[PDB]
Amino acid sequence: GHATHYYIPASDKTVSWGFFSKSLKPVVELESGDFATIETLTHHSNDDASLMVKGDPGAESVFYWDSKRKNVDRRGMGPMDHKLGAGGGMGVHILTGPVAIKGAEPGDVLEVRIVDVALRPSANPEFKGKTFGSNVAANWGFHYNELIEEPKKREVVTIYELDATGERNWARAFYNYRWTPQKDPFGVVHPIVDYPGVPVDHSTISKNYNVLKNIRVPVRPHFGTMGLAPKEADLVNSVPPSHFGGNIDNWRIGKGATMYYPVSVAGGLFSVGDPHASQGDSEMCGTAIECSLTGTFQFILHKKADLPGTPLADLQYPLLETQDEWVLHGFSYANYLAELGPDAQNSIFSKSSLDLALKDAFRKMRHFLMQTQNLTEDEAVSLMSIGVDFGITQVVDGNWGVHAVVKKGIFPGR
Amino acid sequence: GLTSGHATHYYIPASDKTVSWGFFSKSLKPVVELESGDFATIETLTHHSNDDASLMVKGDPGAESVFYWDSKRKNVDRRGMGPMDHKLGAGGGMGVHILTGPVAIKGAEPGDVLEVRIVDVALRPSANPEFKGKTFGSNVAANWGFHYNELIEEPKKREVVTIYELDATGERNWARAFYNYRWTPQKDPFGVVHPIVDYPGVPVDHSTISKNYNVLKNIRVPVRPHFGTMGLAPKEADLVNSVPPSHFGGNIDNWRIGKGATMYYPVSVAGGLFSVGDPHASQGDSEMCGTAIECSLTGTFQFILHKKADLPGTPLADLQYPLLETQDEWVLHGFSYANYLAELGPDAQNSIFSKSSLDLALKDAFRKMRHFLMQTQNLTEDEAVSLMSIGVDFGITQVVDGNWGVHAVVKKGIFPGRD
Ligand SMILES: [Cl-]
Ligand SMILES: [Mg+2]
Ligand SMILES: [Mg+2]
Ligand SMILES: [Mg+2]
Ligand SMILES: [Mg+2]
Repeated sequence: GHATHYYIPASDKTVSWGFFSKSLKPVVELESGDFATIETLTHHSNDDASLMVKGDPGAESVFYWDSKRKNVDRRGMGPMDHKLGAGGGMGVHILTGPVAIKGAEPGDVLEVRIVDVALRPSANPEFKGKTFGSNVAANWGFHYNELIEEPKKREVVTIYELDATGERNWARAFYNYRWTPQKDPFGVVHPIVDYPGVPVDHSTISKNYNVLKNIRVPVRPHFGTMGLAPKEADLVNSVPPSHFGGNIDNWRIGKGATMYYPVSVAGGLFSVGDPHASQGDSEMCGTAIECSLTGTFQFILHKKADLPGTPLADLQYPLLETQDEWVLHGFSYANYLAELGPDAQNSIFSKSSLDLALKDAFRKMRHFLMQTQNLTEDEAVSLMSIGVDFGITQVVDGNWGVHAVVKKGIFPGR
Repeated sequence: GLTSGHATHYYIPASDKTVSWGFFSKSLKPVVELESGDFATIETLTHHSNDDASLMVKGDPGAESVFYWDSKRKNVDRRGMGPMDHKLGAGGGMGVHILTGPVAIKGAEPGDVLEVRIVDVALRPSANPEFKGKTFGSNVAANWGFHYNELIEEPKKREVVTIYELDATGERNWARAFYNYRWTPQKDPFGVVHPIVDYPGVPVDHSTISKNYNVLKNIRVPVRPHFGTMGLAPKEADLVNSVPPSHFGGNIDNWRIGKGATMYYPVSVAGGLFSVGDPHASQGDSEMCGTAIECSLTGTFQFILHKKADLPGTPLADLQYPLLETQDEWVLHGFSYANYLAELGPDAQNSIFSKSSLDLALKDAFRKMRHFLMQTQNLTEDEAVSLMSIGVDFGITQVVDGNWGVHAVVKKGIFPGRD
């Protein structure tokens, strides 16, 4: 007959901007086995509204901001009266959701199969068949303290053109510009990119169109931010990833990937956003090609009682599976909210470390190998030195990330 | 000319006459001097061969020459850059790798770049007649490994030797664990007891250890043969510990530095003074436990000299670090300190082991990729910064050699190339 398949469009009614929250009312509640097509929006759409907002009803509904109203006021987990704007930009990602999963209990694991991904086409009739994205070299980027050309303190927006049909499998830089102070419709001036979704006045910037000429950047569409609401606080900054998932910024989290997240609160409360058209391992400059995407997902609940003796045994972190690999996500702190105590959401940005992240990845790969692949500690330690590759996920989200990749094909299986 | 004739191709066998153990040195006399365009086939030996002498030394004349140690003498006494009278043994184990060389390159001057084409690699076959067609390697989970302070099973402080079996013919393209054992204190022929693996090449007495066979059962580990340590003697000091990689190359431990790879190193001493060793059968990105599958290899190489004056407008422009080229990629090597000898001063060879940082290694990789993009691919700083965020992948090379390593990988095919 009929499988259950929800459609969640991106609008001011279906997203939260810059935070996860266990207390948010779900947009929908589905059952294990059900599907959802979920539209997501890049929070960088107002870097060029003509290309990424205007004419797009969903984007317009989220980004609307004039002197007389702002459709989505809170952006981040901070005070409503924050001087930069409600939420303080303490968290910047537009998160479609939450999605509740019937019967999901703390200690369960949720499987999310990413079965398809499509670029959100531009509504601009001049660019039919194209989608645009934005890469911002930002004040929170790992490069920022290292620039050598004057002015050494600068932020730079680079707009990329993508083929929304997927016929062309590479991105083309369209133009770049240095960020100049932008006064928002409520009168707050932003001399750096300190608050998300501010409409840029294109009469106040100077565009350079000849950029990255004839360089063909491979497309790797993925969702930067995807996960389940954590228990430790009612409002959680969307920027740092953790045990619950979130803003992992692993380019591999896209079509054909299956993610597994530990459930920390009843109903699970899944959200997805921060769509990217492509990204490198490190996300050096602070962002990817930030670009709107629609995904189709299947949700499968795994009960705690059924985890032992499977790859999900005692799973406490975000685990990625493809047809041929497992990819494990280490962070500077495995659960930064718990491990850094009450002040975690402030202190994490002062405590970032790749060395800690690799230690964490070591622990997780040891666990995976010991608890799911029948290896002793000594076996796991040897194998991971010779047959696991560890890479840098991102160094720009406060809780930094290292991933560990192992091929399925080497193992005899259970 | 158009007349046929012989090219110059040296053969350097591994022996006590052709290796130095645990150090680079600009003062070492070259074993061979060759010219740009010339070849050498160079045998290398793993410094872990005495983890099982029956498999990796006995009956192998070259290995026997290097590893010989009786109550009265060692054929290769210095192992490391340290004092000849160090308590552990000559050299102090301050550096552990058996390095075949040095090879001098005629006309190489400080400021030049040496290209080294790795054109072929062969496993060094075991001489053990019971294992014809096989080569053995050793992976040691060691005291200097990133895991060592993190172990959860008792005894929590332990080192573990895992011996692997390889097909020397290359027909089978994967490695099989043979056995493992915990390191127990080993008394060397001079009577010095080594409770941890603190000095290289100690003959393990197999009556003092307990072997576990059939470990990692039915796991097929891919083979990725490479040279862990390869590079040029640096100018900054006279004896230099082989463990930390740097500007001159050395102990990079990038699994990609094998057959079909071309390396480029900045020359800092006249003659270049190239050596190669620390052969590996396979390794993962991080070299987590302290070592790879440490396994003897023979390579064939071509040496091509690039004069300082000819570097501009090429990928080698102002090259100051080890650069790897394959058919489809460039791979740049960042380290906690780009030139740790120059940057850390007189105590460098000690302090590097306390100053290790992946954060710093990534900052260095950032600088190096910025330089490559700006100086070789005609990109502005803003263009480079954007591109490396979206189209360069940064990985962890190793975290066990003091000067820790991050590599940046970019695909050649994305670029329009120089017009
Ligand atoms: Cl002829
Ligand atoms: Mg992100
Ligand atoms: Mg993003
Ligand atoms: Mg090495
Ligand atoms: Mg080695």
